[PDB]
Amino acid sequence: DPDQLYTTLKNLLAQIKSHPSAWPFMEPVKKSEAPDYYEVIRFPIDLKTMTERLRSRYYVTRKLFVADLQRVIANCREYNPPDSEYCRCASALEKFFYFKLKEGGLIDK
Ligand SMILES: CN1C[C@H](Nc2cnn(C)c(=O)c2Br)C[C@H](c2ccccc2)C1
Repeated sequence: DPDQLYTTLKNLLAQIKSHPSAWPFMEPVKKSEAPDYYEVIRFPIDLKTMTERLRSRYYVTRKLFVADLQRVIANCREYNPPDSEYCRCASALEKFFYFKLKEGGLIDK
């Protein structure tokens, strides 16, 4: 059901982008912030790119969406110190989006 999938993902992403811990991940990492980021992290992803992918019908499966979302967090944990503000935000956002994924029946409760 592509129409159910699209609206469900749109509604989920709107909530994720509204969370206070989403701020580090709203737009792509800039080279000024981390000059080697795009050599280290080979599949960079952020919530603006995910919005763009959603709206162009890239997410033809739930799993494609969940893979990008989980990679926002995984990239952050690979690049940044494990005890850092970005990693704290990643963990907070992760906790929230798993609650929402469960609420939406998009993973097992
Ligand atoms: C585009 N850029 C991404 C930053 N997030 C970053 C930066 N560098 N690295 C290495 C990261 O992992 C993340 Br997440 C957060 C920043 C910002 C966002 C809001 C307010 C102040 C700063 C806006």
